[PDB]
Amino acid sequence: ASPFRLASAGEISEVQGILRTAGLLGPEKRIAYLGVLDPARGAGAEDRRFRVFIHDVSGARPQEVTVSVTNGTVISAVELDTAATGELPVLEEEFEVVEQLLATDERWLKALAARNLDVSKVRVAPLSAGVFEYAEERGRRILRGLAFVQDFPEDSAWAHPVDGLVAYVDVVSKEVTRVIDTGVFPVPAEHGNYTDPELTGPLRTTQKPISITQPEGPSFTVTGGNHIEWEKWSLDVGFDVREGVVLHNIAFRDGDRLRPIINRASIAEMVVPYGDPSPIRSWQNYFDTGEYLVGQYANSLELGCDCLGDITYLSPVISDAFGNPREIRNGICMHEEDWGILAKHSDLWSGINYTRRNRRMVISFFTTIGNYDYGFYWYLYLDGTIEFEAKATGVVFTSAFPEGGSDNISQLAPGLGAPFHQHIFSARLDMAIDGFTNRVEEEDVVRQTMGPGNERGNAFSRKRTVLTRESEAVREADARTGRTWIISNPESKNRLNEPVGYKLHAHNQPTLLADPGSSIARRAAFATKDLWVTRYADDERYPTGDFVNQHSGGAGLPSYIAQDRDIDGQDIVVWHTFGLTHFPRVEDWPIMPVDTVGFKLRPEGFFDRSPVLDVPAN
Amino acid sequence: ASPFRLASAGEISEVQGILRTAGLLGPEKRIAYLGVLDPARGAGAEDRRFRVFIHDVSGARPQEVTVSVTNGTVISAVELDTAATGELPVLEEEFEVVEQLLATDERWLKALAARNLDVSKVRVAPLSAGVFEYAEERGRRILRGLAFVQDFPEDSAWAHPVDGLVAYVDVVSKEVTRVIDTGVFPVPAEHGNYTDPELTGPLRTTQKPISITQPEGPSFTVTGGNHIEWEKWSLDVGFDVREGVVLHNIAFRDGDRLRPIINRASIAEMVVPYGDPSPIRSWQNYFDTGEYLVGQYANSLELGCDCLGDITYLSPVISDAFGNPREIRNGICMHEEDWGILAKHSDLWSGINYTRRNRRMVISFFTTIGNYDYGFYWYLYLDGTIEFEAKATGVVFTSAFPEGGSDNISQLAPGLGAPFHQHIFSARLDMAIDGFTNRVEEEDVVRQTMGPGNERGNAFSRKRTVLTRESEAVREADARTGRTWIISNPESKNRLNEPVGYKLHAHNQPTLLADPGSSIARRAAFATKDLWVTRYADDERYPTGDFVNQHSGGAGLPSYIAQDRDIDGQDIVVWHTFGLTHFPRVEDWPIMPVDTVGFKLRPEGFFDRSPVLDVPAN
Ligand SMILES: [Cu+2]
Ligand SMILES: [Cu+2]
Ligand code: NA
Ligand code: NA
Repeated sequence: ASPFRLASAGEISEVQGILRTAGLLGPEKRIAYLGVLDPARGAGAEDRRFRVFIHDVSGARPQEVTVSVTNGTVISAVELDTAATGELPVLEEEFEVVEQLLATDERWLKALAARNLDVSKVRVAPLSAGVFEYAEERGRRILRGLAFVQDFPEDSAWAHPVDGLVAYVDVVSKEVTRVIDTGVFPVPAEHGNYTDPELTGPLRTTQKPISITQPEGPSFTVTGGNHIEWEKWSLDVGFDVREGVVLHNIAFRDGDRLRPIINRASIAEMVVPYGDPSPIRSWQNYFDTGEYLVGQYANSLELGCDCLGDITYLSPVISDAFGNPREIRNGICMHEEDWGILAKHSDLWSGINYTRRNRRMVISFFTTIGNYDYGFYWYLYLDGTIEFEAKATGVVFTSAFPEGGSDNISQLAPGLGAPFHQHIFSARLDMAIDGFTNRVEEEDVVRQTMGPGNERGNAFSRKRTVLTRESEAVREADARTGRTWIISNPESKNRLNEPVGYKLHAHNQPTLLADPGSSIARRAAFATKDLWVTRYADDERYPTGDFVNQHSGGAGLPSYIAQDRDIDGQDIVVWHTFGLTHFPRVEDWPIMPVDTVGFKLRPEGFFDRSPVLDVPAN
Repeated sequence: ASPFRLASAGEISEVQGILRTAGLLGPEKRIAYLGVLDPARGAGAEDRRFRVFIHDVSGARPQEVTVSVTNGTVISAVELDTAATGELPVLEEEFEVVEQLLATDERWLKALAARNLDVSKVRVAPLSAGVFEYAEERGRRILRGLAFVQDFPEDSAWAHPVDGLVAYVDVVSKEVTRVIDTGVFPVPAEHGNYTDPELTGPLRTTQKPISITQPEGPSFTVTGGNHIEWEKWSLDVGFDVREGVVLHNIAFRDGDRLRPIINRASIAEMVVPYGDPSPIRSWQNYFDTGEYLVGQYANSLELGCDCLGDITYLSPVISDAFGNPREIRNGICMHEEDWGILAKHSDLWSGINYTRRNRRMVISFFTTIGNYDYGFYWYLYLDGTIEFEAKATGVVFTSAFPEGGSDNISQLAPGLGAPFHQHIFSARLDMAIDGFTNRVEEEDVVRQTMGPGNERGNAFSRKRTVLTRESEAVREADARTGRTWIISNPESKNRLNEPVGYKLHAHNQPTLLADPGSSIARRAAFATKDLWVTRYADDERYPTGDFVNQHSGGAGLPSYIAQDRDIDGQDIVVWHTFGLTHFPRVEDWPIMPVDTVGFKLRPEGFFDRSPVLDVPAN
């Protein structure tokens, strides 16, 4: 029975039972985070452990707690000084509180009355507060509110932002701390109702069906709930409330032996920094993963439209605020799809014409964080390639469009603006290239001068620089010189006596644009550089640390690498920053078509020849 | 009847008839190139014209000839000084000549005898000669030969390169001009026969079928032979023996009006420079498009494995060496395919959950140039996006692997090497954004310093620089600052009073690595920079000029832009360089899995809101 299996409803209840029995889950206690821990290095006696962050609604300090569900014990339980180490993740029950409190606040009511807005119609987005100049906030759970008018129950409030107005609220003490009204801006009037026949026009009747079926079922097998076997690949599909879909034990069956490639793959953080210097939004940065927990808002995916073809679903189970299990029904899609030509050659000399088709295994989920929706897709290809893709859609976050324009906002509709922002991901790749003794090299293309040894000036080459210690493993992209990073195992050689390896190909999109002195440059330090390599430690899980909410700099990647540990042939972890810089366009409105970003890794001398020679003709 | 329709078998015969009748196609004459010309600006009285390059096997000078097939006349016919303006494209009948001549040459036979190679088993690759230090070559049709051993009729000769040996041959006079033997290298012995059960092992039985059907047929219509209508898109699919699939009249039906986007889209050149400084290969650069004509080697694509699903094929017709028509049966695939989620949002406030699926129209062909095979794919998406993708596969070009290694060659198998090289494309995009009055801006992300106006240091912006004249329109990539280029129409404004536009997103791969003083840097000047913009002229068709074969610098892009013409609101042409830098890997051997490169253009304020609001639920 696999120690990487998904959490069951029964294990969550049992964690609830253990915490209760131990006096840790009283009626004022709320579970802000609950996840199964990964087995320790060299673990394979089953010991299923769970980590829990417990919040207290009476204002008592929260606790970080580690439970062992196999033995029914509490391993550890420590009280957190949230002013030092960070507030716990935002709770779903707090979302509604910001609006609720504000409705009876004289300063808010006065703001709304000045704009002739009915309070019953004003929705309020509960946004993370971050850390800025407000000393009273240190140690308190604050959310900031931005207002959107909803004309009727099924109206898109995003069409009607209320600019010039923002409020700060304490969700534990249930007080409004501040209401800032910098002045009235017109509230945009056009609606953004993309199911309304008057905006859509008559729907298209021209789309004929595309049917994708597998009459013998899929080529992959699921065993033990979440262990996948597919075209030589094997892995375990995990799910965590914070990270979402996590991949464990990525390995490839090369002949007789199962060869490990990646021990653990996840999206360990994502940040959405806004680039509008208005005080109404200049504080706005979302850590969807770290502050909000993208996994808990995973959608239930419907058949025939979210995932198309012969789909196998997992329904991962998470804890609600009280420790009861709730299943995200059909939260994870798994299927295989055709991927065009894999390899082809029509040889004149031999007379042999050869064509083989490609395919990929797809493991995905989709999450919704207020106006934003994100699809997270992992792909495994026949040829050994591993890819991640993020798909960004939803409704763009809106503001007023100033009269006379803006260098930091674009116009979507009359008076309607969309502040510039980025969406930036950190992929945490706990490498295991033919096992754990790994090293990373930076590879650049090398141009050569015409002269002795190169008289026609056609030569070009490449170079590789080993990253030997964490202090020299914070790297930036260089698209111009074709920079990639190769993860190799210096003690496992292919038949040509070269170290086996995988090469990471980035998209070389811009990294974090904020000024390096900014609060966000410190809280999202990871996002300022494209590639980090650390020595593995079981407590270095996120590039932003364990508690991101209103937590200043001081944890996460920059503190991990300060240890300057040896990474030249050790158990190492690759953290790749990648993101989209979004200047919104009128085509993004009223609902945004998908835009994508990602990366991939391809074998680099890993195999002894092509690993797809045994793929049959179609 | 459409003036952009494909050439018919009858038109080619009739060109043959006109040339014959006019005394231009005698029995010593050979057609090296024949294609239909595009209508002139403002043409829509039908005048189908054809351009022809006629070679003479008796050593007489070739002719460039323009014929009008509608009227049955010769419009023009001029004699070429090939030493000045370039040799004609390599003829298919010349491929075999290099081996044939060399078989009875004492210097070649002596080279082969020194290596104990049987001449009956030595295949010779007829490679373009380019232009280097050999004065006798100027004005003569030369090919260079590199030798590969084929052990039996169905062996892969590429496995057995004969290094240290190269020969130069005149295919008109039928003489061997030179044989260079720099010394024996071991001939690699392992075979590269990817259909041999001993190399493949038992074939996989694990792949279950994927069936892609359309029970009502496809959503696109074909009329007039090659006019496509699909989900608001309309275009004409052309085919030229040099460029292959060319797209004409790309337009989008936005409500009532058919809005042009791109007038003509093609791959106007592709170059494959080799980076091994050995004199055996340092001359090696292939212009697949310009020297060899990729269209004439287009494969016949088989159903259920080259193109999968409900496919509509075109079978374009080309001229053979004598002016007879030959059809490339099923040479062009056209189909539509699913492309995941198009847009999605689950709104808390409204309670509305919304999901729409994407799809794309695919127009492709596949060509084979000796060891290389390339797939050329154009995609049209529901949301207005236009994409090109090149898929590179085939067998890698081989050499010996030196003992003691190499900075310019990688090892694939014992003693077997693969010289470093690039594959670089030029896409020629004759822009028509809402018509022909267009302009191009370079857009960079702009970082802002924390200070007055930006006290939190979160602001970021962008800037756009109009490229006003050809002298300032030769641009390079800058991935770090998110550089793109926007093609706009300054006189067509969207509802927000902004110029309509499309944004070109490049991959920012390395451009030509050869030393700027190199012969290849001059012949492939286009490849040294990522983006060029020229004022349209009907005679500026290729970035390398009309005659690339053994033609030095002096034509193509650098000479076009010297005219320094106005491109600020004019009929303009975008030439985008993009390519792959290939350091071959053991996984590429014995047959290479597909690797991809490309680009795309997305609407940028072109539409008044999302153009896919009328897409129905699934
Ligand atoms: Cu965005
Ligand atoms: Cu290549
Ligand atoms: Na590791
Ligand atoms: Na144009």
